[PDB]
Amino acid sequence: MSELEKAVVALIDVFHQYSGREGDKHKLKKSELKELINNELSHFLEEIKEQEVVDKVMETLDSDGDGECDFQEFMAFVAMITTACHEFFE
Amino acid sequence: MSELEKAVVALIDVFHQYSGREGDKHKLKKSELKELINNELSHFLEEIKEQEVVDKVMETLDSDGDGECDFQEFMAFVAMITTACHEFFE
Ligand SMILES: *[C@H]1c2c(ccc3c2OCO3)-c2ccc3cc4c(cc3c2N1C)OCO4
Ligand SMILES: *[C@H]1c2c(ccc3c2OCO3)-c2ccc3cc4c(cc3c2N1C)OCO4
Ligand SMILES: [Ca+2]
Ligand SMILES: [Ca+2]
Ligand SMILES: [Ca+2]
Ligand SMILES: [Ca+2]
Repeated sequence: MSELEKAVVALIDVFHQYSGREGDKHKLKKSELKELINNELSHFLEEIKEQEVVDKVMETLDSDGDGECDFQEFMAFVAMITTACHEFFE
Repeated sequence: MSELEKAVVALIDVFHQYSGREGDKHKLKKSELKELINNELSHFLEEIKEQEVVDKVMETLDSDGDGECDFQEFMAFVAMITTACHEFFE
């Protein structure tokens, strides 16, 4: 497999490390999204310590309105937190 | 860095390896998208040998209608072609 295919499989793996913990095993509820951001995105985002901050993050990404982050919405979230990076690649 | 972060950076890096070849350096035109799929996604997708297949993939990815695949749209494309994987992580 290519570097790209290995990165995609790695992305899916970590998403499931969090979505599979509670309730719907294929979506992140707020407590799972909080842990993923704090444990795994520490270079891209500030640690979340307040409930109101997690609420807003979820509200900003939850495009279909079900209260949870599915894989499609997570992938869009990954794109949003990378916006500043592209200029450095060009 | 975390496994997720390394994977995200790898995804951005391969996108730009193709998007930076011609024209808009931050989007994939049809030629760049075909090249990326054929060279980097050969486990997830069949080799593209027909113009109709390229046209259809671009049409399906291109949510803003500019004829090119930007990074957000690429993240959505990655999520689409990996749907069969998820059941292996629960
Ligand atoms: C984006 C970026 C990265 C890490 C953390 C971040 C952001 O935006 C805010 O939080 C990141 C990681 C790695 C690279 C590697 C290379 C880039 C840009 C990167 C970023 N950008 C700065 O350009 C070439 O290699
Ligand atoms: C997703 C899958 C893989 C290769 C080609 C594919 C798909 O779906 C459409 O075409 C793939 C590669 C690697 C892994 C690794 C592990 C998974 C699932 C994978 C897949 N699925 C089947 O679960 C645990 O590790
Ligand atoms: Ca869950
Ligand atoms: Ca949702
Ligand atoms: Ca281009
Ligand atoms: Ca587009």
